[PDB]
Amino acid sequence: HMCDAFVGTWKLVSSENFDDYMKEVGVGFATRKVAGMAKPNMIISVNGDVITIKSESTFKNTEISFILGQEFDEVTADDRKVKSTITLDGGVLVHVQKWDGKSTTIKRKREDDKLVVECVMKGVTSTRVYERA
Ligand SMILES: C=CC[C@]1(C(C)C)C(=O)NC(=O)N(Cc2ccc(OC)cc2)C1=O
Repeated sequence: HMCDAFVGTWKLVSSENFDDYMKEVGVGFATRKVAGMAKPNMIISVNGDVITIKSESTFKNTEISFILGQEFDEVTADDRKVKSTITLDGGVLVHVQKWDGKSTTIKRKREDDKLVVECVMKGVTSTRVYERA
């Protein structure tokens, strides 16, 4: 019953400062424009110890499967090759991505009927709000 309140199919309903987050990450102009238009669905499931997070959009479809605390390699939607570790910290999924001596952290938390995604690169935060599909 690890992550029960996260499981399901979620749709993006609002975003703030995502262009600036992507700039801070190093995403180029054309990818920022197309990625910024997307309205992804996030599909989260659990089977034993394995959590799967899929994102489906008109930009890119991605999927990661992982065990909490256990590093894995990830190719991100913007085509970075990163090493990722996801943990549960006080009920928040905390996803750290490392590449090229850089780091970004993505936090996913349940707040009311929303799943709130906070993405941080250095001093820049973007907040993306999802609702059940
Ligand atoms: C539904 C997924 C969740 C999440 C979130 C940002 C981590 C999101 O809400 N929206 C997305 O587009 N992506 C994809 C993404 C990630 C990084 C990019 O450039 C740095 C560009 C596009 C995601 O991975």
